[PDB]
Amino acid sequence: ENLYFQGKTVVFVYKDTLKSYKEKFLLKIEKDLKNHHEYYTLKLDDLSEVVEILEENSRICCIVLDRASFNIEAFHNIAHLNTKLPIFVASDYSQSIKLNLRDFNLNINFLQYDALAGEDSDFIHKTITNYFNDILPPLTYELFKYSKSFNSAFCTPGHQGGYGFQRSAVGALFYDFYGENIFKTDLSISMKELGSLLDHSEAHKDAEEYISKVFKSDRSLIVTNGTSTANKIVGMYSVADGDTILVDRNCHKSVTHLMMMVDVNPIYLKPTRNAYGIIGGIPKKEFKRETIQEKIDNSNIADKWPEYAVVTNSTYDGILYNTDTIHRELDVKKLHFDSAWIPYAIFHPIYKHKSAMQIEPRPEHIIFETQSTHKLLAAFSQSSMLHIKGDYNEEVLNEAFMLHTSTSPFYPIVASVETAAAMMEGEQGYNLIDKTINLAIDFRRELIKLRSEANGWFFDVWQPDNISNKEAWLLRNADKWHGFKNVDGDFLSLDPIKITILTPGIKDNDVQDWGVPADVVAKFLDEHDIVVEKSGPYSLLFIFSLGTTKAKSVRLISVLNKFKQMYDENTLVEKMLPTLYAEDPKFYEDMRIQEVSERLHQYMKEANLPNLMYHAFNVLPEQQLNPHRAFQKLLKGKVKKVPLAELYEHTSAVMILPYPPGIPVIFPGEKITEESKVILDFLLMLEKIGSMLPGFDTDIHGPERAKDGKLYIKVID
Amino acid sequence: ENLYFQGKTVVFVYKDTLKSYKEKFLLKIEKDLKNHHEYYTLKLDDLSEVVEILEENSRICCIVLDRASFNIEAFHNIAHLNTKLPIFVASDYSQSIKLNLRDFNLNINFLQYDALAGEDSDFIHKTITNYFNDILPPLTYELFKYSKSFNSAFCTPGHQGGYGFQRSAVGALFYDFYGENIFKTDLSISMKELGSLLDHSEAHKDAEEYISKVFKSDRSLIVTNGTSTANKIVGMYSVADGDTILVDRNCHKSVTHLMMMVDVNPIYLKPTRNAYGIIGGIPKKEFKRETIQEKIDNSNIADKWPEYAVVTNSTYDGILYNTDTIHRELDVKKLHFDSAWIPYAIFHPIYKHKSAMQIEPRPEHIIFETQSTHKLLAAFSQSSMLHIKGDYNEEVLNEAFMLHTSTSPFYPIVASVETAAAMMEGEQGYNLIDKTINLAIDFRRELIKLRSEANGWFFDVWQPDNISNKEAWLLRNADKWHGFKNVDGDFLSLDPIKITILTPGIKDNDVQDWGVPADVVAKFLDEHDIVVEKSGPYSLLFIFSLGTTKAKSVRLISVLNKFKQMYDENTLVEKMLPTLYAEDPKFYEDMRIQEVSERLHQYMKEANLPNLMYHAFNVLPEQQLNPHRAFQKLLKGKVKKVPLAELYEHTSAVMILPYPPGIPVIFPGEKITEESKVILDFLLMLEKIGSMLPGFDTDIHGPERAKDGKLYIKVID
Amino acid sequence: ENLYFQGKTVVFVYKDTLKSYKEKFLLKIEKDLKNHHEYYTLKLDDLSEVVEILEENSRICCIVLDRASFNIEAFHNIAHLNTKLPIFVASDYSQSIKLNLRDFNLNINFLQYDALAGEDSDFIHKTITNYFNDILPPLTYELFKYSKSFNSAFCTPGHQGGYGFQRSAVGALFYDFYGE
Repeated sequence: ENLYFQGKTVVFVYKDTLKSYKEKFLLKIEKDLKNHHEYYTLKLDDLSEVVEILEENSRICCIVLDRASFNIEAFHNIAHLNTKLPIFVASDYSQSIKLNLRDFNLNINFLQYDALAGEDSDFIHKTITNYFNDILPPLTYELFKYSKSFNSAFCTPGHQGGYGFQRSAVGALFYDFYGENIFKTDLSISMKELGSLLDHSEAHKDAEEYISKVFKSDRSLIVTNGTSTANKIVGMYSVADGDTILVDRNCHKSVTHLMMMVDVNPIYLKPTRNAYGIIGGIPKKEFKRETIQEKIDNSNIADKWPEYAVVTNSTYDGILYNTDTIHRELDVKKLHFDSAWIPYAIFHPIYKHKSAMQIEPRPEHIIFETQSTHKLLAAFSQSSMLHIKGDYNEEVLNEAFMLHTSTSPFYPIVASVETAAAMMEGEQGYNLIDKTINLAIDFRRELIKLRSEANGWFFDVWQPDNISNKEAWLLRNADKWHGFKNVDGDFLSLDPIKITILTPGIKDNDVQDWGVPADVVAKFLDEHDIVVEKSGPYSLLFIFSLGTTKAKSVRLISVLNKFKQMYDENTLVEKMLPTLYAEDPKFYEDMRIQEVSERLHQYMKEANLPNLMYHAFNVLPEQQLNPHRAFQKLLKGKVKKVPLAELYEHTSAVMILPYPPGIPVIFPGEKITEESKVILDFLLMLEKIGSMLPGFDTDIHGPERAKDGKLYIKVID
Repeated sequence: ENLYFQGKTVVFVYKDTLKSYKEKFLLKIEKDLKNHHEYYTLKLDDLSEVVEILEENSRICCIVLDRASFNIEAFHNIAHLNTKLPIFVASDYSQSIKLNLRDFNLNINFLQYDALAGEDSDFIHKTITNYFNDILPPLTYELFKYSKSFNSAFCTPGHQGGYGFQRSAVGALFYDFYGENIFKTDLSISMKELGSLLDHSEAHKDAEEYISKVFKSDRSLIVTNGTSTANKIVGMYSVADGDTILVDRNCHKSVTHLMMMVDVNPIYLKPTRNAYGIIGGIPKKEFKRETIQEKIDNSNIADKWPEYAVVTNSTYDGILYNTDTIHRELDVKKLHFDSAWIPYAIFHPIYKHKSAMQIEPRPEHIIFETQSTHKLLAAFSQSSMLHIKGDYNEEVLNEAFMLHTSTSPFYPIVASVETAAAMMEGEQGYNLIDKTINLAIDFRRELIKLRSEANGWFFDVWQPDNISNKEAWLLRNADKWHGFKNVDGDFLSLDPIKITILTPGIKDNDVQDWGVPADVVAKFLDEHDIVVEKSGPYSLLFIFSLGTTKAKSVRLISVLNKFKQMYDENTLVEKMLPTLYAEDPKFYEDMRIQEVSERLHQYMKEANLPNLMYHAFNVLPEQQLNPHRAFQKLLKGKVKKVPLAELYEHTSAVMILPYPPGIPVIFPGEKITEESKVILDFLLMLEKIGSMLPGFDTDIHGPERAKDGKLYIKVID
Repeated sequence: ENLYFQGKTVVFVYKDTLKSYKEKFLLKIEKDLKNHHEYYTLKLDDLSEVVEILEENSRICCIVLDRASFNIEAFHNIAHLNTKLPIFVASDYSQSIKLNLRDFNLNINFLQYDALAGEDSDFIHKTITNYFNDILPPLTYELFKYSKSFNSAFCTPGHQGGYGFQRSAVGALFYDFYGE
């Protein structure tokens, strides 16, 4: 009923050179399907074409085939693509079934050639509208259905289903741009038929339970203000001010944000990295009981054994921890994986024992997985899931949920995250991830195959050498490709779908004589309309998601080796990078691409930046004061602003966040000493290097550029 | 360029009986406007019709009139409706201008009757597409423009502009339902052309500054997780754990939520109310220096004079404080109005000195106004503004902003709140509020005019007797209509647009012999598809917003006196309230509406509920422990669960929230004693009364209904 | 849903010599009602004609009238003929209600002259299909609904929903005569 695809197509596939009366039959119900309830139609010669189309277009919503075109193979493939898809086999009184389908569960019905044709046309339409109703998840379906009502409300939201946008001109332009339905599904608790999110009521409860069942979770919660909010919910549930928490040193901005409002003391788990500035794994040693007890003794406050653990898995650049090996070693009852970058983890075999929800909670221990559903699944931004496992307290976590969830949640986002769960439900999800995985691996192999053919220099991939078999490849001490120190046997895996491209300039995780900085590649990808996830000094991160077709990757390939063409060409910066040229044409007057690149590479070789960034994040500065209490001193006022140089031997009042590499260097309350001088040297270097060449800049969040230009940091008391 | 209204109409208005060659001229450019760039057209007889249409339809985007139809009046009225609206006056070489337009600034150009007609059609199209570009606010326009690009991205969000929803069927149904553009404008910071929200960069800054200028604010911040989040931002900026805060006792759920994670002690400002359970104003006395200093001495913890003040203005039911009179009396430097229910306040004269932003911050004192833009303007849910005033610290509030704002904000919501500012910009906003105000007053006057004619009983309005003049009427001690105690001269105003309907049953703010409970009216409004904002035991709240047409109010009128018709009819509960009847037809077998209603009224008269609710919220229970520390005890575990009866003499661990009236009764950490026995009596009464009649229920958030049904509350230690 | 009169007619009655933009409004939703879900339309000059027609034809299933043509008498008579019959009054931002209707229980909704016309056309269609569902008695409605299912039965009666009449010629003539 009025809820269906945009391009509703029904695929007629009967073998060409049918009988005359069977052709008239299938065409009568084709016209009938068109002229009643506005369908679209394809005609094909065999079912093999349909399975091709289904892997690209999913707005086909029925298959009616003459029995001649019946194919055992296609039905096996259609089975593994869409079990609910309506199928119709038209046959006369002559032929019985193929036995393969006894077991196979498709939505097959059988028509007989006869007088009644428009009857079948109505029969087909019904089983289609059933298919359309029976594919939305509960709350989404409920929400969508409500939209079609006409309610005449005197309540919130104030736009009251769109009527408020119509009164003004700019309102009308906004309304038309975004579409009727987004406003008609913008409801509040004042429309009681859906219940509440914070209450987990009629519709919402059904949605929350659905998601939990889908992700193999004991209990799941939907969050409409990003994983940043989900992380804080977990914390304020697990942690009361006073006890100690175990923190991944390479954690999200939001982890610190949580620490900053509860009087809690962290010990950080020292992770590895390479000269590229790629986040590595926390070695197993750090998780051991003895390492924890010792680090507690050495911390300043350090109440006792941590009640709370937060480890980011996977890393931004796609390294995966074995979650089984971690839980075996971590005797912390509230341990929380920040799995923002792997909501798909639980749906593919290659991630066996690499997602939180895969482990059985140890007796009276609680597991938390926070996932950013929008980050790598199909959902609206700000939409996130909170999966928990084991014995838990609804009475108190509901309050922790209420602490951060708004009282007027935006229902389309609620629907969107539930719908993303329904996308992953069943072997539907497996194929969805399998595609993006196979595509990524193809891009990896296709790029090194180009490196072989390539003359002179060429790009490279941050991956093992042998990637023949399709797995999340395991890092090994032996191989120097990852550039990490002391990695354990069978602990770290590489996520195939996260492709890090490497530009010449890093030999043995240190500086290089000749190179080509990544910044001059990123800009060239930007000139040719390509958006990169992250750009290192010599690396480049592309994330192949379920929204990445092979065509996109061919575009990426073609522009990439074109950059080499135009760089070996040594074309003018004007003709090659017009945006960079336009920033200062006086400076780039007759400059060519090689001059610009080599001058940037020279200044990094002169600054000795790679191993500076190495030793900067490989030391951990003396923690003087609780991040919470450091922020509190900002409020209370006891803090003074002194230049970056004078940060030495003082206690930082705010977080410092340099780009590159886009990683917290120091948290609020920590202090730099002789031991941790490395980080301040790296910072002061970023200043000089960030100025020199126009168009290539540096940023450090936390300090303040004054009138005089000098950058002061606020230090405590 | 490809950004325009849906029904782009251009109004031709030339006086009937034109000249033959002038007729053909205007028609040649009408056809040209239709067949090129797909315009729609109206023809009218005089400009007076146009001003009528413009006040109902704002997708007319040009007016081309023959000079005969020129009207001095209409052009003054069109001026006060849309100055940017393109106007075209076609005239021959015969007539000079009317002088009125010297002052008036319309978008008038002048055409001359001649050969070149299609030229003018192109000239008209340009000045229209200029109008379409020049009405969106900066970030919204920038966001909308980006949608039209084709970027081939390998970044977040994972749906990558919608391409991820296409791979699956349920994805496609979700994608089609909501529309292409909502996904193409779902961006991240990874597309650097817009900058960041938390950074307040190129596009965002322009939007943030625009809003601040629009609402007459020193500095404004946009919030994408509701005012609930905005409130917490304000708090964690203004408050460090240890000092005391001044709280409106009738505050939002979110105010407490803020208190629960900062170690802060509140003193509550006792507000008034009536038997109906309508939230009243805090009397001026409570704000005085002596009342504050005294209540501090009397509190348990009470560090010192509060650094932070939070008062909710307006009330849920539309009572307004004089913000000037408050700031004069409250020597608290960080004072924060929770103006969720009045984002429109600053745009209409009747709210003079009733909004925060209207007062000059006292030297070194900071003012905060948090507004729920979605609550009573045209914006998406979760969208809220944070307006501040005076000397402030960006370096620290940026951290407070970052503490609660997600790292991946949903850009359409960002755009939506900025667009809502642009809707209010200029006298555009004045007329928008003036309409909803005049409509409200009309509904009020027409309803009491119906009460006069009405036979026997009828509804009433919670308003003064004399409402002849169009003002925010001021409450007076003398008049018994508001039922409040000790109201000050010129302190409390009634917001016209918030209509509270009253059903018989409350005589002199106490019980009544005969009545008709509001619940049996709400259900009847629900049966007839009408959504109420809030329902009291004998009241009903309709909020007339800018999304409320007169047709809605006539629908509301017609169903209302129909309820009286069917109640005086004494129709069967089956035929009158089928949903209620269906819940238990065994019980309502042959019951009529009067029996059901009178039995409910009798049980409230027997329970003595109205004055029970009165004395419940008019006492304030002994605060035993900080709300923060009470919640912390849940985490730490020191808490036991005992039934509601046994809450007496114990310290509550969680907030209790009864419906009715939908107001916090006790906060975490407070304790009931003999003095505050009233509230627990009211609670235990709500149990008995909530059971008895089927379909009419009661709810109390905070306790827990067990297996046996009995409701335990968790009490501390 | 697919259960309705044969001649589904919707009576537009707006006073001749309407305003130009109000004429286009009611006609835009008249065409919209025709071309989507196949309605039939009458145009009349006053409501007095409608009460005449209702006492002869009961396949009119909605009345959408401009507020000019509002009539106190006809609404009292329509009340005593069909309380459930959908009524729609289109009016601009100018006029409040006549008090007679306070007591009278019709199926009146109110439209406002504005941009959104096809929206109202969808709003009208919904309140009509509600009227069509809400007039059959329980068992009749249940029986009628079942007919629209496709069940593939192996039970009694032996004709199994008509399929048995199709196999023979005389069967087909009997089936066609009496109807699916």
